[PDB]
Amino acid sequence: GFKELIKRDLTTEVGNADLSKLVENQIVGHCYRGAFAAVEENVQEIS
Amino acid sequence: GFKELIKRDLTTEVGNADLSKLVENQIVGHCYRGAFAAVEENVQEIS
Repeated sequence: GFKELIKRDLTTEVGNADLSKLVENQIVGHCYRGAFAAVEENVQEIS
Repeated sequence: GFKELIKRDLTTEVGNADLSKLVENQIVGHCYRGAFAAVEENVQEIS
């Protein structure tokens, strides 16, 4: 009843370095992922 | 008493360019430098 969808893992780019301010490249990581889960497989407990 | 401090001599680099206006790469040079001075070395003179 649980399924993970992994289109793309962590992928990191570097760019948009504004030389007019001496700022370094913006470093950005991005990921394409999804999860499928349901209450039809679980029982929650106390203590 | 005078000492010259060098960290980056002269670093020239080309970066962001606005393709939407057909602008070439902005060219920017930058250097990291420092100087140390004193009064224990100099005598001012007139004429």
